[PDB]
Amino acid sequence: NYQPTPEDRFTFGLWTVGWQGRDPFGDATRRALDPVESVRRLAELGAHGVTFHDDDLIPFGSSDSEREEHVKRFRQALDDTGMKVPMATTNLFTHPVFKDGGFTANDRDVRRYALRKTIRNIDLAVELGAETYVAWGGREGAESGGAKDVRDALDRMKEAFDLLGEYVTSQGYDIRFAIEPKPNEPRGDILLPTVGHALAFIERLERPELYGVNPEVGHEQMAGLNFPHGIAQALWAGKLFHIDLNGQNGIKYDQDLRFGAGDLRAAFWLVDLLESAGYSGPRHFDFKPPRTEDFDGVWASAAGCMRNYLILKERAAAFRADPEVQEALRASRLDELARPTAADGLQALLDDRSAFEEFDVDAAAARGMAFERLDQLAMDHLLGARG
Amino acid sequence: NYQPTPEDRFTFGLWTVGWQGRDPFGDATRRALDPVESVRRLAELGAHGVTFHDDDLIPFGSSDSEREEHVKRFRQALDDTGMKVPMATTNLFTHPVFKDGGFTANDRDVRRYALRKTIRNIDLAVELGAETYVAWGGREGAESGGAKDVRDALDRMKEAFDLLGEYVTSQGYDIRFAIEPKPNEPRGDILLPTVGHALAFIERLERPELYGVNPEVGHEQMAGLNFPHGIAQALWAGKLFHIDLNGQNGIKYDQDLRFGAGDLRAAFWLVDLLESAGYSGPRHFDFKPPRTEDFDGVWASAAGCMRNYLILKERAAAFRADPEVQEALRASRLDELARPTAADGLQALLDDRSAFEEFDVDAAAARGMAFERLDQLAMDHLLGARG
Amino acid sequence: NYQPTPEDRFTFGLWTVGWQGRDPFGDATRRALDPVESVRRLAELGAHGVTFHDDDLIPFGSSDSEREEHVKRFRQALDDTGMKVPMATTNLFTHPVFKDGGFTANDRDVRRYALRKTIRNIDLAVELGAETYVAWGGREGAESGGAKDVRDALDRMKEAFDLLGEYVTSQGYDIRFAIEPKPNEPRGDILLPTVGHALAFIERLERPELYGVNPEVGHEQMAGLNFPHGIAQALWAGKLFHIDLNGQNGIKYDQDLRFGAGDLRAAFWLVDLLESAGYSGPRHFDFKPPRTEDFDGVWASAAGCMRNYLILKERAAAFRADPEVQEALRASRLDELARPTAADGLQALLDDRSAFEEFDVDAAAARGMAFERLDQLAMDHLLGARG
Amino acid sequence: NYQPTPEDRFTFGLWTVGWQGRDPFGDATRRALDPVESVRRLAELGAHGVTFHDDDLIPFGSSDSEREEHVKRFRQALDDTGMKVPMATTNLFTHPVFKDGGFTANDRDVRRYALRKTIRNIDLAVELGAETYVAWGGREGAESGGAKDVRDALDRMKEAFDLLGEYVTSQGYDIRFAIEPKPNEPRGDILLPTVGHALAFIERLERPELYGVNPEVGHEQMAGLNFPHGIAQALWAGKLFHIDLNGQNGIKYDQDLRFGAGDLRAAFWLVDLLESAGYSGPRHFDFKPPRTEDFDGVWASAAGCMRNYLILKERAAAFRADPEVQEALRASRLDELARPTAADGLQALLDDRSAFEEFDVDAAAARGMAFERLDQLAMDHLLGARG
Ligand SMILES: [Mg+2]
Ligand SMILES: [Mg+2]
Ligand SMILES: [Mg+2]
Ligand SMILES: [Mg+2]
Ligand SMILES: [Mn+2]
Ligand SMILES: [Mn+2]
Ligand SMILES: [Mn+2]
Ligand SMILES: [Mn+2]
Repeated sequence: NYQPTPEDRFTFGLWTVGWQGRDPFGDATRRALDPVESVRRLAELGAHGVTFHDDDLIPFGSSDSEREEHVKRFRQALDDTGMKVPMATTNLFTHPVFKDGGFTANDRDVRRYALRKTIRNIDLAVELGAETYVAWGGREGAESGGAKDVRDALDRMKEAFDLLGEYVTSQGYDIRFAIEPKPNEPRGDILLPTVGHALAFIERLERPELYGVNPEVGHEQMAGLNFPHGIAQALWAGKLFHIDLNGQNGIKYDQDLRFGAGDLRAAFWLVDLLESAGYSGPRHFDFKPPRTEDFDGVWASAAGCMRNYLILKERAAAFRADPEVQEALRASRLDELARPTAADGLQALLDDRSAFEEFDVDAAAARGMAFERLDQLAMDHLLGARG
Repeated sequence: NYQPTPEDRFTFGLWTVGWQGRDPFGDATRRALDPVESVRRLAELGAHGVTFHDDDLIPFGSSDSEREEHVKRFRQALDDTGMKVPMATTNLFTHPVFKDGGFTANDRDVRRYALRKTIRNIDLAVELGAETYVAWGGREGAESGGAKDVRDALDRMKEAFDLLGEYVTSQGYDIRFAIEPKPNEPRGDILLPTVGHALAFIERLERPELYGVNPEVGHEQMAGLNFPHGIAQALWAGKLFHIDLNGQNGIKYDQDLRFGAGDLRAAFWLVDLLESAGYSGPRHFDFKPPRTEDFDGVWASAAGCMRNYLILKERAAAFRADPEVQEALRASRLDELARPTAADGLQALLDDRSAFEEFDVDAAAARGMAFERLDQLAMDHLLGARG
Repeated sequence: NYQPTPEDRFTFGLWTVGWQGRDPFGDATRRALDPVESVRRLAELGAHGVTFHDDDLIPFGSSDSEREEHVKRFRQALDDTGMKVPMATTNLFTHPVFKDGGFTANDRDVRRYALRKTIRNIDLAVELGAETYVAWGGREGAESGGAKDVRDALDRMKEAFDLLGEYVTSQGYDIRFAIEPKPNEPRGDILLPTVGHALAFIERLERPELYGVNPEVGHEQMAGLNFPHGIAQALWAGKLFHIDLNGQNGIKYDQDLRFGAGDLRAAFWLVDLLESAGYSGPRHFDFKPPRTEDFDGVWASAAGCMRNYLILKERAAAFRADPEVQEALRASRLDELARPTAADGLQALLDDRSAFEEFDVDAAAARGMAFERLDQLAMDHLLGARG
Repeated sequence: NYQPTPEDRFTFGLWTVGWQGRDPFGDATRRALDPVESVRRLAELGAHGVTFHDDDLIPFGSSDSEREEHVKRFRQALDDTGMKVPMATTNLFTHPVFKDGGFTANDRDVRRYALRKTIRNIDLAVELGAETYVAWGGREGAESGGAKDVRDALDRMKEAFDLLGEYVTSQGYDIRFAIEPKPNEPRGDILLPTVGHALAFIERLERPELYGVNPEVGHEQMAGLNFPHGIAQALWAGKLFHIDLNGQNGIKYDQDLRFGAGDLRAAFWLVDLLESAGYSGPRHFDFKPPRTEDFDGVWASAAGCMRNYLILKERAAAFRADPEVQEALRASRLDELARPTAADGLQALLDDRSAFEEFDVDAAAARGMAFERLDQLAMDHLLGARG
């Protein structure tokens, strides 16, 4: 029951099941995994592919010979399993050199280094077949108001992304970029804090068509925002290139719980939206098995991630197909929301006495929207109290 | 000391000092104010101008006869005091007909009425000399996930704003639009919930140059966001058409405290940015004198808005003029942040061995950023523990 | 399926289904209900009883003759339906006289008036058979730091509750008090903001055994706190006299959604706790049908409140009875949490080399807690993906 | 200007200026500090004393031989500088053995070890002259609902603290305990999450007079609570045994900024309360110099903690001494709040017709509270826009 298959396109970062459990207040509770181990075990669970930071795969400061050895083992594991690498990213946050940022560090030499580190991993990503390159600017921001002129920092952020777009275009690489927003942590405030800010920023890049967003469930919820709404605006703008799935319990530190945990009803509405929009990208889990767990718990957590997606997919499909939900959607006038307000145009609207001079505002006010019946039908379907 | 003059461009909504004190749990504590008396009292306190919703000035339902008398009185009061009207807006949220929204109501006849109500007041705003027309879509949104398909709602929101742009251009009006974001309240989630979401949406309008943002301090802080950072991004994009100043204590109901209250250091950094950037628009206060106050308390709170801006302006100017602060900014490499990362171009960066192959990452990592010393100088200046 | 019966002890305030839809930004969307109407319609839906503020039932400023008439109609409705009145409360928040509080208003004459208004409604509550008297201090607090000396206000709050306890004891009334915490709204901060603060305060009253708490789901969640955890501490202290059930989407304005909405997994764990602890009080819904709804939506929302409790009760019972959940609870050592740490006493512990000198800290660290398997079993049961 | 002296009783944890900068996403940016060098550098800056976790002073695993050398060195450094040790505490959160808690671990052998580790350090704290022993149960809590039965966990927490009280009383030690609350991080939810929850729990201990709270500014603000109000309730209950001063920007990860940063007006009102109440305990800073800083930045940030306290103390004293402020407090009836509501007793209140039957509710409602004028005087004093 609810068995994932590679066709469900479930992917996992090496750093997810690989998280050793170090948090701001405690040491690691688990040994490091070999990336070859993670590839083989995820394949056995039904995953479609894996993702990585350069530093997950290639120890920082590896010689070129050592780099080749690390990639070759990972290679062979992918070939043996049929696992894909649909996305890759750069670690510009762990090493102390990035303590004030990568692309927006105040020091210019750090900013040049960050671009060279990124470009080097784009080459590797393309070699392994990645279609999407993710950027999470986790150190781009500030704790204090004077440390960062945000207009200058946005200039520097635009400069970095324009240069990366020039690089892939000149190389002829078939790869697109996705910006992963986060409002805060580890910096007091992070630049481009939400999906909305990242979408706005993309429109000022030199080749906007190369860039989209990689929203993460828990990050939008860390600002108290509605994640399905934000995904809808990304889809509306044609910019949902990738998605990070996990769980989060409201406004606090970034929990990265397994998908389904945290806000369960938001997860239901998210899956409803992704499936009915026909989103065809990877369903990527950016999550951390809690550090209370041993390795059996790590694999149980990863499996629960895909199981919960599949359960919610079934309930949302059953919800949309229910004849009673049907009628309720017509009763709440969802079909009328999808029709133009004024396809007759401005002059016709201005000359329409039914729209103002003769509009019965009190009769219109008295109409119930019947949203509560509709929502309890959705609740019933989520809980399996009807089919 | 710290006396406002109309050269300071402080403006106030009629609905601010006129708020009668009704909240979700209580009845009014103050009598309604005659719009003409508010104009005179604000002029006596040093204000530059006033703003209004249609329904603040003209009682809803007013005959075309009565409407004319109300405007004539108001225009006369303006002439007598001088007072400007730099901005106006539409009430699309109080009347029960708007309970599911104005521009994005599921019912099409409500959406057409909302547009007709807005266009009528655009004509009046232009007659009164308003340069900016604000839209706060307070009822656009949802309490439950199935009640609103957000892609269709954004289509309807775009349709509405495109029609408004066609109206003002066809009339030859020289007025611009400013979208006021808010994340929630009175709806469970409001569409376009932050500055970033509104900036992204503007780029998909037919004539984006006609539209900018009217951010409010307390609204971005209701999502835990850094209001000065969001202002900087609006300035960077060329879209800060107007601003709403008030105070808010973190993530809760929308408090609308007088400016200075709430988050005092964020207020300091906001004023630093506005004055440093040379923002020349109105300094508008969207605030509510607490309902504990009588009418003397109303005017004290309004005066406090302007006084707090003026104190912060002084401290931020002293901060930026301080030779010691200028040296601390250089020590933190803020001047290097204003440096192009790679004005030499992609190929030159790729060939620069000092940016990667020969970069001493450990020496760069050892550099302190000196941010804490800079921030304590900023604290000393704000508190007047130096000059 | 999932039909409520009076035996489920579901109760509703008159002000819940009676809410006319006025919010901080909009007028009422629904007409007032006659309390007789609400009693009869709730009985038909399967409710056990109703609750009321004095001002819900008796128009403020009613003469004693008018008061008698209003109670008699309500009376007869209760007799006709078999509906009980298990709890009553005082409105000390709506009238402008309470704008700085009731029990902790700065003005002493308001504080005396608030006590007299309260005592008068205790008499009526006892006459109608109420066992619990609730106090929600919604106006007790401040917007600014100097307006309220909190030590003096707590003295005044203790004084008020001590006098009420004296009154009921002298009268011989069989009634207990329950304090309903809320962190904020309509005041910027409210005194006794959480369950924990109210429990602490009760221990300083003259007769603590007379007082307990009435926690509300959405209020604890407005502080980002775990509601099941807070209920567990109230049960642990023997102080859970009453409970308010509803839904809330994280940290924002008080939504009062129907129970089940908001945080669905917290609702599951709350019902699990209440049922397995054998809580035998009323399951009271303090909720507001959204103002988008007509009266059909009002009754659908109220019905959904009880339906969702009954669904979650079934899933939590099935969860606890599942032999596989059994074994998983033993695997996570929940049974070991229930055993004393040191029933051998302090000296035996100090002399136990296995507890320190010879404790294998690394072997103990390596034990997985198996919490993720346990939690996915709970998820499966909630979603009906097993039985 | 604003120079600290040891008479100001500023203290610092070894782990504060010694924080190496490791966070969940990054490695250390600073080398470890020798405890002796921290003691000397803090003494040079004007500090009164230092505090420590067992594992800050003695490396975990140290032989009984090595342990003695470490304390001898530290004691000598204390003697040389003078420096006090007013408080000590146990690290029950870093080692992986504590991944499910110390006192409330599900595994009983871990709970016994946690107690033995604590008792060993209580002996050392007493040898060094500590008067307060702090417990922050950072790992007590849960990520998921089924992992912890909270009633059993509170039984185990009470058992632990009762054993500690029996130990110190049996030894004749003159040390008291202070529970440090935190709502979340590193656990999804932490038990006893706020000041109020901890105060309530203390009343159920065997010897409650031995236990109080050690509240931290940023921890109560992580739940959106008003830290000065929570301090007032602790003072009211006689339980403020110690305090942790730092800064926090609202509801997010625990920032531990230097005192003054974060919420500046809350800092002002806290200092006003502490000094007005005559709190004579340590002014302790639980802060982390941001990891952007080198060692010069570490000491600048530490100096900034003490400087900001001293500036606020000056402004709060000027505020309270101002005859104009004293008149504004009378105008807002703060002196009436200090009035018994009904010192004449229950019967007299019931017979007082002026308190109900003849109370003019409309006249009382018309009284303004003059809070905004009072609050602007407080703003002027904080900013030094008057003296
Ligand atoms: Mg992510
Ligand atoms: Mg506004
Ligand atoms: Mg309630
Ligand atoms: Mg602390
Ligand atoms: Mn995350
Ligand atoms: Mn607002
Ligand atoms: Mn509520
Ligand atoms: Mn902290």
